[PDB]
Amino acid sequence: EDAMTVLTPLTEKDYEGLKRVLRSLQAHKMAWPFLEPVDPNDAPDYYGVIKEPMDLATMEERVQRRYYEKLTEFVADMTKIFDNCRYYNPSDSPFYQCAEVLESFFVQKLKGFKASRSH
Ligand SMILES: CC(=O)Nc1ccc(CN2CCOCC2)cc1
Repeated sequence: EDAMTVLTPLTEKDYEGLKRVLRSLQAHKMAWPFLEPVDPNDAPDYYGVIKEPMDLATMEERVQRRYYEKLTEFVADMTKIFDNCRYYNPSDSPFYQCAEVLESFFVQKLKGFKASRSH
């Protein structure tokens, strides 16, 4: 990551952009498994294996409360969603496929956000 991403504080204008990025992911057709925390009734062994769970509703709460100080911290939480999914599920599962698709989409939107900060 470049120096702006790591070290430039998130301004109010930056936060409006983060809200838009998040809403785009929440509206994606392949985002359904990630919208809310993993349901322990459906996955009884999940919280024993995955030590730092993450989901898009937890990220929305954090954005609203201005939890993030630097872009790198927002990117780290998002990346945790996808990394947790690829570690827990096998490579041939529909969950794994959704992570592949949605991470690619996130990278496209994140590049757009970074461009709009510098110009
Ligand atoms: C985002 C995420 O990883 N979700 C998730 C949801 C349920 C399970 C539990 N299993 C999966 C396949 O077998 C039936 C139930 C595992 C992972």
